[PDB]
Amino acid sequence: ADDRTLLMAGVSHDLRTPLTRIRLATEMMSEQDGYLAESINKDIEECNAIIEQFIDYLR
Amino acid sequence: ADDRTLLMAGVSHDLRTPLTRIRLATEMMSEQDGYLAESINKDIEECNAIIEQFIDYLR
Repeated sequence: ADDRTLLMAGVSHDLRTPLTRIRLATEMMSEQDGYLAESINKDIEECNAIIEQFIDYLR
Repeated sequence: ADDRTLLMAGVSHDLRTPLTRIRLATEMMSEQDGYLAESINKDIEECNAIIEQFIDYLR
């Protein structure tokens, strides 16, 4: 009966802004650093997988 | 009487792992890309400021 799911949806919503800016910065990285850009985008995906895990806990 | 603060503390805790890996990747970036590394770390700080805002809402 509480707002835990709305709270989590709000966290996902708000975090999308800086996480998207991190992805955009990686798209300007040097070619030599392509694997650093890949690592950073894997970690953005893991941030989203963590949020999904908390939402799933509340389903 | 609910677990919203513990839920948020858990989100902060879990997100620290991939956000820390993003910081570590930026420390290997090329010198020419220093401002991209700065932008990415500003966005990690904004992720943490967003979580702090949600915890503050629950204080």
